[PDB]
Amino acid sequence: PQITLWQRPLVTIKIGGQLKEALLDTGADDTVLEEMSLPGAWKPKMIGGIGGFIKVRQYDQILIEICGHKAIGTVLVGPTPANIIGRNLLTQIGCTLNF
Amino acid sequence: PQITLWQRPLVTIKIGGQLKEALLDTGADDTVLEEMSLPGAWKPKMIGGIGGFIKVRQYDQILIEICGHKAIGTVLVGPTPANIIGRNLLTQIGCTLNF
Ligand SMILES: CC(C)c1nc(CN(C)C(=O)N[C@H](C(=O)N[C@@H](Cc2ccccc2)C[C@H](O)[C@H](Cc2ccccc2)NC(=O)OCc2cncs2)C(C)C)cs1
Repeated sequence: PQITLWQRPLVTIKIGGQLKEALLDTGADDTVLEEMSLPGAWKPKMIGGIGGFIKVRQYDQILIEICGHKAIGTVLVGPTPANIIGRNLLTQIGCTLNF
Repeated sequence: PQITLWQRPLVTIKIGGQLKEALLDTGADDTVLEEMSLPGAWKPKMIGGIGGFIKVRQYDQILIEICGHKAIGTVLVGPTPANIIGRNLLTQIGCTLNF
């Protein structure tokens, strides 16, 4: 679909068998989700944004379904104030910015 | 134009007579630019991001030209690690996410 921006671009994602809402975030290189249950191995990593950095857990090759599209990629888990779907995954579902 | 996301969505903006590059950021409610010279009055404000928060200066109704489109709106200036064009201005140039 086409999503205009007067409102936060929140979409429904299914990951690890759970349903969550997250922001389609063109300004994020990576995808970061609030503390959640994920299967597999994971290396600790650190990500930063406005305000500073957060310690997070990097899980590689996770399957995720965004607003209906599937993609596989890296998902970071941590105390993020908001679930963010970053470019690593937006490219996969073929998301583009248009004006 | 249409902008895909394999690379950071950096565009050229002209604001306060100066040229800068900034990120089209659907994940940002507001537009925050690095320490720069702006004319007019401004109230102090505080914004937060992934790693916490930053203190910035809020300037209202600033004219800005993004990748060729003009818009008027609020611009915050501060020690942001990156110039971000948020939804307040992206709506103005008619930007939409499409997949
Ligand atoms: C509380 C919560 C439910 C929400 N609040 C808001 C409102 N807020 C605060 C914002 O929009 N705030 C913006 C912001 O930081 N947005 C963020 C999402 C977010 C929202 C709330 C809390 C934490 C993170 C999302 C933005 O795309 C920023 C922009 C950016 C890029 C480089 C350097 C600095 C900044 N990106 C990131 O923080 O990316 C982190 C990464 C992802 N992959 C790798 S690092 C500011 C720039 C204005 C939306 S959702």
